[PDB]
Amino acid sequence: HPVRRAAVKILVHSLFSMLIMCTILTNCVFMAQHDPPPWTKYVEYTFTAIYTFESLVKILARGFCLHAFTFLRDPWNWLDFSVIVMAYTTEFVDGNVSALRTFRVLRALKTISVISGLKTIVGALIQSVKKLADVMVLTVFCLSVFALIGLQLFMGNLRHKCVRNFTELNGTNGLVWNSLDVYLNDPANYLLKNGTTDVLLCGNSSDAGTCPEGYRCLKAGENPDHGYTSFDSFAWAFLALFRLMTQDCWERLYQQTLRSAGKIYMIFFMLVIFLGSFYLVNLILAVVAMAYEEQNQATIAETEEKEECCPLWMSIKQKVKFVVMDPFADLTITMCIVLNTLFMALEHYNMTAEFEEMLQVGNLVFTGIFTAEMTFKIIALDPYYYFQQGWNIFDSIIVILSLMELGSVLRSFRLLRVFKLAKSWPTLNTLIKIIGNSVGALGNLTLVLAIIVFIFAVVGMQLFGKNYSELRHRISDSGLLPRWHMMDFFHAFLIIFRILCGEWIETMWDCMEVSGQSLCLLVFLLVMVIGNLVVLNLFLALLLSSFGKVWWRLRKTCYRIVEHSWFETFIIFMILLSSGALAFEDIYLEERKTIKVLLEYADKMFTYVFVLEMLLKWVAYGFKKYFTNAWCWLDFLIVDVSLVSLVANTLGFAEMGPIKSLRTLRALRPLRALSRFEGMRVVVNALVGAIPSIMNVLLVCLIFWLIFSIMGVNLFAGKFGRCINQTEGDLPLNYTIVNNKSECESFNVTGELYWTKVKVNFDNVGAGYLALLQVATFKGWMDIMYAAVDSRGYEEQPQWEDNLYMYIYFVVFIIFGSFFTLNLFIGVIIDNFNQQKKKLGGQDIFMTEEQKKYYNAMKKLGSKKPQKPIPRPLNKYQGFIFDIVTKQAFDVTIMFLICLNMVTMMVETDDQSPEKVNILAKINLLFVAIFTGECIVKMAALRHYYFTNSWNIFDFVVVILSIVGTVLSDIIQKYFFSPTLFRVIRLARIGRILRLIRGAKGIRTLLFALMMSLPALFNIGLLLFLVMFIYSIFGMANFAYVKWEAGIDDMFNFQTFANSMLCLFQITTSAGWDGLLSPILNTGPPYCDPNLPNSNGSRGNCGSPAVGILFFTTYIIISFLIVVNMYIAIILENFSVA
Ligand SMILES: *[C@@H]1O[C@H](CO)[C@@H](O[C@@H]2O[C@H](CO)[C@@H](O[C@H]3O[C@H](CO)[C@@H](O)[C@H](O)[C@@H]3O)[C@H](O)[C@H]2NC(C)=O)[C@H](O)[C@H]1NC(C)=O
Ligand SMILES: *[C@@H]1O[C@H](CO)[C@@H](O[C@@H]2O[C@H](CO)[C@@H](O)[C@H](O)[C@H]2NC(C)=O)[C@H](O)[C@H]1NC(C)=O
Ligand SMILES: *[C@@H]1O[C@H](CO)[C@@H](O[C@@H]2O[C@H](CO)[C@@H](O)[C@H](O)[C@H]2NC(C)=O)[C@H](O)[C@H]1NC(C)=O
Ligand SMILES: O=C(NC[C@H]1CCCCN1)c1cc(OCC(F)(F)F)ccc1OCC(F)(F)F
Ligand SMILES: *[C@@H]1O[C@H](CO)[C@@H](O)[C@H](O)[C@H]1NC(C)=O
Repeated sequence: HPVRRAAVKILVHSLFSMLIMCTILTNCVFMAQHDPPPWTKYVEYTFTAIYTFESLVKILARGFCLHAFTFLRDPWNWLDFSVIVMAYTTEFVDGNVSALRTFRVLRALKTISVISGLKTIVGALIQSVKKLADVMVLTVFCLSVFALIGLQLFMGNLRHKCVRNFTELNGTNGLVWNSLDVYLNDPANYLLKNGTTDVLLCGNSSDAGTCPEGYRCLKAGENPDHGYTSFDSFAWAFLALFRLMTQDCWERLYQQTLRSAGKIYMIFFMLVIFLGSFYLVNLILAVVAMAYEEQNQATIAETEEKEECCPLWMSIKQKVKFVVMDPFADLTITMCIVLNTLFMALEHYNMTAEFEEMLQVGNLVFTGIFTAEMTFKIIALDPYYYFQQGWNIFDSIIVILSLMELGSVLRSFRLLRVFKLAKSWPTLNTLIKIIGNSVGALGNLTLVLAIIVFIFAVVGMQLFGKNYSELRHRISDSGLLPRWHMMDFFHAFLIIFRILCGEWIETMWDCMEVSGQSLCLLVFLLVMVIGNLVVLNLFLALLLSSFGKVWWRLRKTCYRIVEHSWFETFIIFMILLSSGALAFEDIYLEERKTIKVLLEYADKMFTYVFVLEMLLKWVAYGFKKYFTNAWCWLDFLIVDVSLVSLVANTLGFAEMGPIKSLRTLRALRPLRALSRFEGMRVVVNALVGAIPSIMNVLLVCLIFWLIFSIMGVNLFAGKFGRCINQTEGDLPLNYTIVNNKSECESFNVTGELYWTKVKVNFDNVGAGYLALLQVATFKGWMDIMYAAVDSRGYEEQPQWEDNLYMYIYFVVFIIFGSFFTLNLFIGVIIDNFNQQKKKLGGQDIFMTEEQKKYYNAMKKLGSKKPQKPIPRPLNKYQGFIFDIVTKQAFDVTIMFLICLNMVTMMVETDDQSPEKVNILAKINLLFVAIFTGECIVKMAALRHYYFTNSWNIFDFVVVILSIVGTVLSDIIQKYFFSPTLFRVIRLARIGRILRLIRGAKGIRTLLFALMMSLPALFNIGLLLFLVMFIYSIFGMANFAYVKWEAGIDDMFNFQTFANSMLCLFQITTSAGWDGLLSPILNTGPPYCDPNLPNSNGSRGNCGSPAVGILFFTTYIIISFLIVVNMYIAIILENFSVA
């Protein structure tokens, strides 16, 4: 038929796909708008018309009722049918809620149907979620187990607050309240943690927060920040542990818990962090990588299987070719490029006039140099080369661009010259290859990601815009717009970007406080899971596609005594005790007047014994076999430091600058441990066995962040210093009161006004590097961005959102500097570890010889063939019962009963009700009776069911311990009752839940992989604990007495050793390190008080910026590299065992 022919031709045409695509794109640009004019209503009709016309084309290109069913058969078409009927209904009939008008975002999905490769990527991205099923089950299982643990441990524990004393009068029941009635409604009376608008927590233990004089603490209170962080009511415990699993702002929950319960529970938090968070996240990584790998093999595999005048002009041309035949000056011009990078790099905030003049002079110099090079090389060999070769293309592009610029985004063009260093730099060539594959092979998947971000940004914006705009007061401190809202579309895209980066809870609290918990949790959890999944798939695709006789006498005695094991154990326990003596060096020495001199003599004895064994090594091994090992160098340097410190102590001239400014370097004393301990040694050989690759890629990222930092100097410089007034510690008042720095210096007639910059800012390339590290690591970036998207003038006060669209600077950076630079680091580092494994031919690293024995035996532990299957008991009743229990049904019955027990354990909260405690206790007795019955029958299977297999003895011991738990819990009243000793007997009930590992198979395999990785992780964490130790002692001697600011409260400090190890624990996960650097960087008043009384003679309460940045940046790099070791061990183990 004619109609059918026409329809088919249109359906197959290549032009109408472009039609559809442009219509969808314009629909998207019309959809991103909030409160559109009434004009757009007819454009909506136009869009519906085009959509229905295309649907008509498709159904008539099939051309019958059955054909319509065939059109419907393609699942992507269902989306189009739904959207046409939805547009038709929304025009036909609309009491009126009009909520359906956000369903038009489904049209944006049609892009993935029209593009040739988009649906391919989305279909290959669903299979990853289908492989991720076992890890999702294990993740929710661990989250549930840890949720029950934290629920019993911290039930309603976060509620604690610092309430002002209780005033009780005999009569009834400046006062005027009635106990519970006044207190819950009390809040203002509550004590507000200093420097923050949050309730302060407390604790009855002698480890939680000390409450000031006049403030006792009682569980009676509403909840923490907004009511969503509470640990009671297992639902919210599952929320808070999903938060500790994504590590989203987990330092806040960690600080709040340990402020409530007691600093001991950092054991719980580090158990969750180092086995729940890290291990589950890296298992997700591993399984996504494995699926992709299989697809690549198959995908790669499937592809593989296939069946002026003319004579003067010419003369001068030939002669100039003869003159400049050979430039061969790439070294000269590359040194010119390097000098130009260094010359632009010499920009800063307050540049002297002559300095800026010299900058411009060298500017013109280098521009002339580069034009000269281009002209000579274009009149040298051939202009068809500068026509063809893209290298010459962009060289000349930069030439013309610089000329146009000489003819503050202005200087963005000069910084293009930096890139051409890549032609001889294989590593920067690899980063260039990565950035190219981003928009090349993986361009379709980047498109999937962009479409997803768009869909969610427009969904959220017109789901919560009215709410964010009218309930704005319930979301911000003062009457103002929020810093993060969804009313516009730029801001909704920023919220979805933030959620992509990994920080969702802190804006979901707002979205729930304004909109409503159900759908807000729905959309944010959805964007979390989906967006992080596509980001993970993109990251992994890129990282994959990147590829006399007394002399003899004494010397023999010395050899025998040095190879004597008791001597080695002597020095081992010696260095242990010396590290301890270091650990006792906190601020409370002045109160410990005996341990002072005890450790004095101890230090003298340590340096004596160590120089003694040094001399023994000297006279025994000879100056060659000694100075050949590097650890001997390490011991020699350390004893050298201690000896010079000691001799300068005794022989006068000490206790002033250097020296005694070196005795803090004594905190390297633990470093002797790496030499002797067989695990730290192998892991360190694996780490410094990578400094080549690490330093290469760090130079690459230093050049790239140099580009970005120079851009940041030009855009922001001096544009950051607010001039905030003294009483409130915030931005001045408004732009009008104090607009300019030249105005606050006029209005400072009273000493109230200060014009002080933000701590981390862009004023050099140094602080530029620092602000980029903070931003690209995601911790501490809130301050940089707020100050930058407030930057109005050059020294003018910042209005609240002027220069708004800068946010795009941090967006483009964060992408190109964290999803790409950290992709380079990770990819190269992982490749390096793989190469090391291949070279060792052993293929195993981080494990010593005995650890290899453990590993092989544990691998053998997975023996598949059982013993004699089962003996029939030869007895009548034993036979009947053995038949009724050996059936595979019996296991499923017990499994459902124990999942019902789990659900019984999920439903307790704090202060539930007495009758509820009774019902739950009776149900506990009932389940322990059922399990005792299962136990006795199993033991009566024949004779040995409770000894044949490890799972059975686990069942047996948990049954016994549950019986004991009941028989002790009912007799609490007779002998003695305790508040906390009951919780431990209550918590061993979690043992029953762990039965579920048996019937489950995926959970068993993944947990077994973790078990096989436990020794490697042990050695790695041993090195990490040693590093926490070194750094904690260094900070204890260094970072003590610093002012109490954002990340350093009374409980989390560097004063004692407990506090330092805690702060360093949270900084191990890169968390909160902005908060701990913030009080070190400040030098000088207003905030600090240089020269202040201290317990120790040393004066001042302000940290050293120079040493603080070194400390924190180096610790982040080291810890990041060691948790890359963790990621690597985990991935190897997973693949190896599954
Ligand atoms: C830390 O020790 C505190 C002192 O023992 C303790 O305060 C006590 O808390 C209990 C409630 O758990 C109070 O008992 C009160 O409870 C009933 C309602 O169930 C009230 O009607 C009565 O007022 C009754 O006294 C104790 O009175 C109270 N004791 C004191 C001295 O204040 C804290 O509870 C302990 N820690 C926490 C956070 O609970
Ligand atoms: C900083 O900004 C202020 C803006 O108020 C500039 O102000 C002088 O301020 C008076 C206010 O009475 C204005 O009428 C003048 O127009 C301002 N001068 C100029 C040149 O605009 C102040 O000059 C600015 N300082 C610098 C160094 O630019
Ligand atoms: C505003 O006035 C106060 C007066 O108290 C200034 O405070 C002094 O600031 C200088 C540095 O500029 C310090 O050296 C002094 O120690 C501070 N006062 C003291 C304690 O003597 C403040 O700097 C002024 N701010 C501006 C922007 O002018
Ligand atoms: O690699 C990233 N590292 C950032 C960590 C490193 C350790 C310390 C704290 N910050 C990384 C950076 C991202 O920035 C935003 C986006 F790229 F999404 F746009 C997003 C995801 C990222 O990693 C997720 C992945 F890829 F592993 F799935
Ligand atoms: C909080 O800050 C105030 C500042 O006035 C100080 O007096 C108090 O000791 C601080 N307390 C804690 C627990 O940080």
